[PDB]
Amino acid sequence: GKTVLSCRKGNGSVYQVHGHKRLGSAKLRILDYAERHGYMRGVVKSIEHEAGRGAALARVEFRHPYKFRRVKELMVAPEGMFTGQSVFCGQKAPLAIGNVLPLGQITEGCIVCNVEAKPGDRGTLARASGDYCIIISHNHETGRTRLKLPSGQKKSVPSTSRAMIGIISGGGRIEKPVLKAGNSFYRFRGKRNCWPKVRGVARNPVEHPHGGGNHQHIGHPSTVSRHSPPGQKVGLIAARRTGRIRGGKAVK
RNA sequence: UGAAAUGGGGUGCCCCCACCCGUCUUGAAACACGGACCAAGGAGUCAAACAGACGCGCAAGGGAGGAGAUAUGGUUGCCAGUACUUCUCUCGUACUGAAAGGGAGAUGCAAUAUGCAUCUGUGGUGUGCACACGUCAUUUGCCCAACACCGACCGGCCCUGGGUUGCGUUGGAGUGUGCCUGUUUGGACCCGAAAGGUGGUGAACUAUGCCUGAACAAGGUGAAGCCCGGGGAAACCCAGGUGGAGGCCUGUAGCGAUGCUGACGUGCAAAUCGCUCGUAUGAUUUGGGUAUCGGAGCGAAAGACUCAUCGAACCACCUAGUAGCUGGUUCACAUCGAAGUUUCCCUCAGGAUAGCUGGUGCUAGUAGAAGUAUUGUGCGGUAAAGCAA
RNA sequence: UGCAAGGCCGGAAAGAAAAGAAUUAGAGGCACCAAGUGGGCCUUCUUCGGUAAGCGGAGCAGGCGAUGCGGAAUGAACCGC
RNA sequence: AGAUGUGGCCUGGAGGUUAGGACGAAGCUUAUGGCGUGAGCCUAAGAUGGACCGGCCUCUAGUGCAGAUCUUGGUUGGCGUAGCAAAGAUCUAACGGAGAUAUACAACAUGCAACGUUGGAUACUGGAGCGGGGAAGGAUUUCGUGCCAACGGCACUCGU
RNA sequence: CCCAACUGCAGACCGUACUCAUCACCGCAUCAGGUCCCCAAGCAUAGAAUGCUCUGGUACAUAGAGAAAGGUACACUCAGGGAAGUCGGCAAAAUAGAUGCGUAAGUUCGCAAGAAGCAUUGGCUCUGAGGGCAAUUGCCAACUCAGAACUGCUUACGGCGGGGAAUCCAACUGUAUAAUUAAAACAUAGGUUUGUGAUGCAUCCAAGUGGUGUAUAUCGCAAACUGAUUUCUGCCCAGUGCUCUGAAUGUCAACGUGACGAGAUUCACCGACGCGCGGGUAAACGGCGGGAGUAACUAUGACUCUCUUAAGGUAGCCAAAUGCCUCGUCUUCCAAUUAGAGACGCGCAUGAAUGGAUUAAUGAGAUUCCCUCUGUCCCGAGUUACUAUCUAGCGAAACGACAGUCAAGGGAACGGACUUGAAGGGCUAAGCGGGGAAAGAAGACCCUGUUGAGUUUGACUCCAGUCUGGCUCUGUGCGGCGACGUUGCUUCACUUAUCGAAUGAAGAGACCAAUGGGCGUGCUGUAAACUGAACCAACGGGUCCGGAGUCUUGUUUCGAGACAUCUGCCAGAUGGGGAGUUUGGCUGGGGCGGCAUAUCUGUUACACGACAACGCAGGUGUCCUAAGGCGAGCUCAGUGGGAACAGAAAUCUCACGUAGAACACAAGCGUAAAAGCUUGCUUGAUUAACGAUUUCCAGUACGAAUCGAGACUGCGAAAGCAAGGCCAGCGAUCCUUUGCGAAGAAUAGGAAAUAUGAACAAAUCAUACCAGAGGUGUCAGAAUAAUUACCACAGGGAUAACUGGCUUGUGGCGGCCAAGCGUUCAUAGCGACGUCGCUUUUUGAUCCUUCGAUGUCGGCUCUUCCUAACCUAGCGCCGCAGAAGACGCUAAGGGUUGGAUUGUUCACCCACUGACAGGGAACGUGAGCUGGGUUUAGACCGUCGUGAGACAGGUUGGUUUUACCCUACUUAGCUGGAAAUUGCGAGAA
RNA sequence: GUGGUAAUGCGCACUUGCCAGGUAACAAAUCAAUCCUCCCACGGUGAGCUUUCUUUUCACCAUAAUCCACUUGGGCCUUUUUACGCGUUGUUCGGAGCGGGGGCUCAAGAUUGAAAAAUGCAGCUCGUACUGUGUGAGUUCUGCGCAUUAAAGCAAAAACCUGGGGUGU
Repeated sequence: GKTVLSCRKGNGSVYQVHGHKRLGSAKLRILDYAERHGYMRGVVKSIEHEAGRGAALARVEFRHPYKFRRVKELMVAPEGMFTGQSVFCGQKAPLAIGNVLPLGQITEGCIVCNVEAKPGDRGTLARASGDYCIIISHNHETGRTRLKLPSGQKKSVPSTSRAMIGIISGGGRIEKPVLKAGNSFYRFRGKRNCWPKVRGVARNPVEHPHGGGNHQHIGHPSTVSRHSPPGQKVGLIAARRTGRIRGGKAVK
């Protein structure tokens, strides 16, 4: 029959990021010679809001290390980062909220956000509003640093990786009930075409494996194998557990 | 020499007779289906393989095909024909075995794991045109064709002289062509599907996202914050204003489309109209641009929608798709004239097969005659009877 | 020289008497090619299932189907033909 | 149902043969008869036609129609019938125009209805307009003169 | 050369009309549909509502005459009653603006709410209050509100809510089947679960250093389920899924390795994910029991026992949209209640995110009562515009074999035509909807077809995707385990292949020097932060070199690294995500059942043979080295007399014993010194040269059988008997597979040696010829699961669902006889056991007509007919005193009701009445209506199914088209005519 | 280049060598409200009505671009110090400088002139000359944004502009 809707999102026709009103990507400053052997000092020129992001971004204005010009970097602001602040980024940079240190220089148990999982990555992780890592221990022989992240899993990043001290801006967002279909409207408007979402048992059998009839019901177990082909994987994909978690929630 | 007369023709009438055609059908005048009129079109063809009738040539031989050669090395043409030709090719004269291989006459003598001689001859027997010599239709002779019973001989396989086996022989009958009928495949007598396949065109209708513009009369209710006063030991609690919140209410435009099961229902209209009704600051309505489409698109999900087409669009093609199914199938007269049963089939609306039927016949016109008697001789367990067997 | 068989050669042959003691619009026999049909239905008599049926299923035959014509006012099949 | 026969009827053509025709060929029409059981043939008449064509033997095929919800063209009864009923509606005078005031012992009883423009009357739209300007789409519909064949489902003298 | 104010010259290209719509565009057209933007007057009024009007623009939509019925309406009214109408208050009426007072239960405290309800309102003449400005005083604008006196109402434009008591469902706004469904369905907020740290999860993609979520980073992204709040979410991990291990040693492919052999071939071992084993998981798919006894009357069973499961439905809830029985039972509502509400619960078949229970507000959702109101109704009547009607102009289509009056008969069983009768003069205008089994559309229902299509899965057959193994990519060094110096594997340290990332490839490494080659580590600045500036060298040294270290066995840098998510091929597992196709037949329609599909005995079967049914009564797929073969001896079932225990029944004995026994089995037939029984010896149950024949039949095959000829035999003295057990017990082509063709000889292929691999020859291998086996049971022999209510096509009345026809079991109605009832007395009135009929208002049975179509329940309306008579008329009879009534006769002229509940027909109750009789007319009556029911597409529940989906269960919503033709009928005109038009053919109530 | 304590005023140069920032650039509701429309007031010209009434009813009364020289609202400076005071219809503000005096600047106007009456309109005269020329209801231009609910925070770039630095030196 017809192709499932989870497969049609894979074309990217209507379902792409909207992202027009967005300001561009948010990254840490480039890793330079100064970044590695010293620190570069900028100043926070503003704090604003991407459409479709829950955090709060920052235009931080460094001076160009080489030519005569002034470069503006856009990074995800920590919690108490205020306009006019001076942000230090580099190896010599002191340990303070918003400064960016190489993650091997930071104490033992510090709170860290916006980590880069690869030394030059300009940060990929702990970037979502309110989220932070916890760096655990530095391994001085192998040159690694172990840290938990937000999902509870504990990873090991090469300690030349950089990091930004302090939790991410937004906080909450989630703790507040939406209350109406209406507030969910511009919710995703800045994000994607995710919504509203018809559940599978309602739609006809061509379109979905759940597409049954007399009584809305799946008719066959909803847990699906890992090796199931696209258009078949639907519902709970290789579930180890199912139903209420009564005690436990081991990190997934 | 104008007429008379018989026949044919026309129109009306009387007595009488008389259901509407084609069709499927056990059964049609049917309340079974096609059917207003006419003109002009309109359906067993062409090709190939095989066969049997019938016409023709030739005959243990027949016949080419392709090409060549000249009259023609000519002629606008009549000539793309006719005339001519061979070694070959091919169907035959011989068949048999899985194959290696083998491979056919008669008579006499005669029995020799290849016997020997002769060569004017049906291998023998029964039945059998014509002919011949007789006889009162028929005796004998030879018997042609042909039917039947046998033997011999060739090939296979055999038992131990015998069994059998071939689409074998036993003084050849083929071959070429015409024509007809019947199989067969091809569009295949003509018209007819729901479908299937390759390749293109569509988001002007409509689904959804995005860029950038536009729009929402008049009222009702009266959230936060703010201002004044009152109460209280405190904490806080009461009252009057202001303020103008909401996928809030009434109500235009707008966007919709509930009820009349109203009008209309060969319309104003291939979905419209009238009053009534839903919502009308929001998940709102809307213009232009732009993005995602065919086993795919998009979907607040109804199999919705994708240009009057959607449980798989549109266009051209494969495609005159296949149909055991429905419909049609155009001149006359004459001689004849059925079947719905048997057996087998994924067979039961169909076929093949025997039967019924026609055509061509062959054969010495009473033969091997009979849906019937009589005589003789066999067979039998129904009707009746019996339960005192 | 009995019996089996294939013959040969002779014999006779109301060509089948008499007894009711046959009859025939009795040319026998063989062959090739091929069509249509393979839904039937009705009736005397026999007949099975059914309460029965203008029901269902057979037997021996005759009809309609395919065929009118005369008759039973009318009727596929009855009666006569 | 089916099989076959015919010195058996018709049709377009090819090989032959024998004829016809401007003194009238094919075609066409007829209460035109004659012949054949029949398909059909043949003659007569045309106050039809205007140039081709018949018989007979043989060959040949895109060769014979009443029926397919057959194809195409035409016609036809139904029938001067259904109907031409949303958006209120027109009236009068003078002038235009072929469209009249149209007559073999007065005028009505014997030329009906309808058209345009101007003036007057009455009425509708009722500023979310049968008001004035643009996009999409159309592309000469705009404008003046002439004009009424067809076209504006009635009518025009008016008109896109 | 720049700047400033002037001046001089030049200023190109394309569109430009008109239209933007009741005529300029799209809708076949000048079509009541659709189509973006701008400007927008006066008065009433809250006003862009609605009504009228000045500017602008129009009089174009075919008209005229005009009182028929019937209609349509953006038109009204109605005495008395007031929902009795009806499926149902459908439609209409009703309510109504503003101001003041007033306002319930319930509640998420927001509402409910305009709840409900009461009252005021005009006109006129006055009065008060509400301000600005200028220097207490002076001058002025624009409106609103309140109060009073007088006076009036015919309650009087437009516009503008009826309201209340409850149940079911969804929380709400929203979306949603363009053109039959607007809902309870979808969405939603809220809840939960699953995958996932980027070399990732989901996933597009034929393919790439390809693409999407991702401009992202667990408060994220992806995939499901549930559907606000409140209150809760119980038990089951056996099954099917998903998943996790290792202590998972079984099994599975290729490669890899080794061995016999001349070799192909062959064999052994090694060999992953998966499967198996072992766990986990239900807000994964789902599931959640029976029987008996027992308490001081009875009834119930807290309580015992018992069977049994993975667990035995917990909290709740209910004849509810889920309850068959069922119109459940009780209470309430009403005169009356198949409806509604509240209860009850052994619940056919309620139940917990397949969500349970509640739930204020909300609803073009479903239902029931109440007030108000009414032409819905009793019961209809009058008026209006536009029609129809007549006219002027214009002018179609549907349809059409031919046609058109009936009754009865038969017929294809429901005629316009035929048969026998009764009507019938012709032509016409408006109506009407009985008929033309009227018109539309090659029945959509049903069956059939060796036709499909959409979906589903545990079908058959495969394909992508995902995973897994091997080789490869693929390098270097010291080693460790193995194997027979080499090689398999492998730890670790490396870096150039390769992979991941970043950067404008922007500063690597070294100098600090070895296992190399021929102090510190590139270093002005900061140490919580709280917005300044920095460029195009100053300068030093001899135009160069510094300032600004030099060097390069060389990567742009970082991470990983010979690994895998790298590359390619080979190999397996998974795999409805996707493809192709299939999903027997017969059949008193199909389905379910059966087997009448291949078959054997008796019967039907009609004294040869043959003969049907889903006719009757039974069998077959096997069993037997003896139950086969043979010779010999014997006699069986049973009965009777007699014999220790010992009897009805043990064993012995005698007599009788026509088979009454037996023979593997169904049945039939046959058999007595046997064909039975006992016993002996045995393998005729082998081979049998291609013999013939029967049975079925086409005179084909198969199966089975009969008669033979040959070989070697068995038993018997012998004659003879035996090639299985008589007769049912079974199998094509192709393919696979086994047996026979031993050795030896032949001077040559013969009488006698099996042939082939085709240029020869050997040994393998393969094949051939002959006879057997592996099997098709649908048995003359395909390889095969579902659903369609989203459905399609070709046809069928060869075949179901209506009517009609035959039949009448069944239903209904009646007769005959007379056992008995009736205290008595068969028959006043009844009438058993029997028995004979009728009717066609029941249901069957059949399948004759109709499938290129006869509109398929009930009510309303309307007419007519029948009589088996309820009332009405007349009468007989009685267990008839009267009154009331029973039974019967003639008789169908007349009459036969108002309601509650139900879609109902049927049924029940209320009420009236002289009575509330039973029926027919295509189960009369849909171009007459209505559309509640059934019978579609949407949707919910229960039960069933893994699933799509089903249900003759429940529920809500779901288009009702055409008449102008012919006849009929109802009225309305014209007009001939007696030889019924002519003949002159002549008849006087 | 140059004045003012200052907000900033006045008209030798070049700067797209380079850099930095602005304009372009987007935003509810309430209140006030521009052009303009309507209505009223004043009264000039013609017309309508007239039996009666109506100092009456109707129409018109206009000034384009361009360029010159008091009011309202905001930002700000100096001065005197304020901790209760200023202010809106309105949810405010101040020692990080309220209020008062005096000033600077910006936005929207008003006013007087250039254009410009030579035009337009109406009336009238014998195809001409003359005559005439509001504290009201609407109104989105504007005040007005770091500006709306917001798990919604509301495009970008040419082109221009000023400055930094420099050139002139």
